[PDB]
Amino acid sequence: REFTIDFSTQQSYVSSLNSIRTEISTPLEHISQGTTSVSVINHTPPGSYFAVDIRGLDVARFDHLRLIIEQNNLYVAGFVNTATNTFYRFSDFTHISVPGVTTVSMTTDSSYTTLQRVAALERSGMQISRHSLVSSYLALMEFSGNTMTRDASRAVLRFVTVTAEALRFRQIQREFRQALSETAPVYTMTPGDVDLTLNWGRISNVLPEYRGGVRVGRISFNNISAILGTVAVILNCH
Ligand SMILES: O=C(O)c1ccc(-c2ccc(Cl)cc2)o1
Ligand SMILES: O=C(O)c1ccc(-c2ccc(Cl)cc2)o1
Ligand SMILES: [Cl-]
Ligand SMILES: [Cl-]
Ligand SMILES: [Cl-]
Ligand SMILES: [Cl-]
Ligand SMILES: [Cl-]
Repeated sequence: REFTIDFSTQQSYVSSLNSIRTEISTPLEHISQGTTSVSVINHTPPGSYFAVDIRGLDVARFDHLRLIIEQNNLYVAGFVNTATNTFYRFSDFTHISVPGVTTVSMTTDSSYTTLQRVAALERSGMQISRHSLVSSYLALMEFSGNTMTRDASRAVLRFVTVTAEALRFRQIQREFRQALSETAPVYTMTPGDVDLTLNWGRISNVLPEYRGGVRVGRISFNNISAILGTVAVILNCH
């Protein structure tokens, strides 16, 4: 199953993320206002994945990058060069099998720990713009081989943040989407954004029990609107 994340405009980015969320998850009854909710990922068999086609980096070019995402946990299993028809797969996702593509089993694992080392780039303070997403796209299209390089690791860190982490966290969707406007400002990932991503599992475990503020580690939600403003999609663990 294939979805597009369209970076053409702020509105195309948000609506394409919402379209994915509606297809893979179901809103929580107690955390909904209007058309906006926290949603729980629908259960799928182990190894289920979907594809994300990256589009609209230039407001029709730069259109050969595809991400493979494990559906139950939204981790990025690797990336596909659709021009060469090659799937570069992280070493901890050998259970994800994409037919019809040449699969390269990389020596590098998907963890942020590993990727930040190879990238020599910490996520706290990492900057993302339309320009650096284009640069990241070109790095991934040029990448070949079995071991991730510095430029490809930086590319993955940027793209994972604006796809998988934005799908999870409305806060990250909202702070990055500004970068797609014609003014083209730069998104800076904050320590708070990083804290969110590090707490996704427990947040996913706490929110289904929430009724009518709540706190998980360093993340504090004072009311429903703060929850909705921050979290979009949670794991199915309860
Ligand atoms: O894939 C993950 O990261 C994952 C799956 C389940 C959890 C988790 C972590 C902490 C709590 Cl308290 C509850 C669930 O995390
Ligand atoms: O892309 C965004 O910025 C976005 C889409 C929906 C929301 C939102 C914010 C707060 C509440 Cl209470 C409910 C929904 O924000
Ligand atoms: Cl929603
Ligand atoms: Cl191209
Ligand atoms: Cl690890
Ligand atoms: Cl960091
Ligand atoms: Cl604007």
